[PDB]
Amino acid sequence: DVPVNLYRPNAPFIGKVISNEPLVKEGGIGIVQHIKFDLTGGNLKYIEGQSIGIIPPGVDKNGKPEKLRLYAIASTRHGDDVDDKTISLCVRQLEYKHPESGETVYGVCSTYLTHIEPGSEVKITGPVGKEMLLPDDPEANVIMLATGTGIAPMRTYLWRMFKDAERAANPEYQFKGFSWLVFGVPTTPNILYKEELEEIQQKYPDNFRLTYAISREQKNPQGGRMYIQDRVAEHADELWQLIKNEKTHTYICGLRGMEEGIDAALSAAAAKEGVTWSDYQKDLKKAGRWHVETY
Ligand SMILES: Cc1cc2nc3c(=O)[nH]c(=O)nc-3n(C[C@H](O)[C@H](O)[C@H](O)COP(=O)(O)OP(=O)(O)OC[C@H]3O[C@@H](n4cnc5c(N)ncnc54)[C@H](O)[C@@H]3O)c2cc1C
Repeated sequence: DVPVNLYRPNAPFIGKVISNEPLVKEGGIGIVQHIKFDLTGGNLKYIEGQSIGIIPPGVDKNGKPEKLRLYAIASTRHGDDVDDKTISLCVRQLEYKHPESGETVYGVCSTYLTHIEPGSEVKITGPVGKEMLLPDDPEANVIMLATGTGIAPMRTYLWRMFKDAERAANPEYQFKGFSWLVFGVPTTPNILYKEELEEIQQKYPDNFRLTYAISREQKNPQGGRMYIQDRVAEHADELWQLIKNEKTHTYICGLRGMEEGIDAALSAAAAKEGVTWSDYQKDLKKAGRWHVETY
């Protein structure tokens, strides 16, 4: 029974910030924060792959109240402390330029979130989303293709699969399939949750594969900067082979633009066996096994 819209924007849950910690290490590009919120005093429950809304304070340029922005939940259903009391987000401060009006422009909700102080009250809505749900089958294979904050739902899956405290809390979900995260960020300091992702791979080398595309540190075979599409091309046959399994699910998450390259790579692999990827993919989407969340 998937929880949905336990809180709506006309009457959101007022949560309290517990912590706000930086995920981008020194020498990284930009600001991405792990923000944990207290859910006690309300009934907001959620599952892995879902999102919540945050309503920032203030009015827009037209004097109208700011509307919610959606953020993929970055914590498992139990929260980071496995106490069912919290929810966490993985929020990048949006910044861009020109041509324009002024200089650097800062996104309203993301700046609010990335600078929020512990103790602050936050308007939270949701949860929402049924497109990024993890299968209950402990034998499923799970391919995770993420860039930047697209890591968020992947963390919910991986923590539930691989954290000691999660395994203890979830007797009915003892993961024994194969998971493969291909994660594209510009620098090593930008590898969000690097230490924990690497701890998982070290502990579960037969159940979790971790592949990085680090654009400022790595070049693809054509001499271009390395992106997630390049790693998918590099492993296209293996990925296609995994995708052919009736129990394999694929998840794609992050800023828009990565899908075309991923499709081209898998299209070339499937074509070798006389399969039209775009058609096979349509069928996968219909079966709930091809999960995309780009923004
Ligand atoms: C399902 C879903 C899940 C999401 N999950 C996350 C997440 O986990 N983490 C996260 O950080 N974000 C996530 N987002 C994006 C998030 O919802 C916000 O859109 C983002 O944080 C920016 O909102 P803001 O209020 O800071 O910017 P706003 O003040 O709302 O400004 C956004 C506007 O800025 C302009 N703009 C944006 N980018 C550029 C650009 N590069 N160049 C020129 N103009 C630009 C556009 O006009 C855009 O409408 C998710 C979005 C969706 C839909």
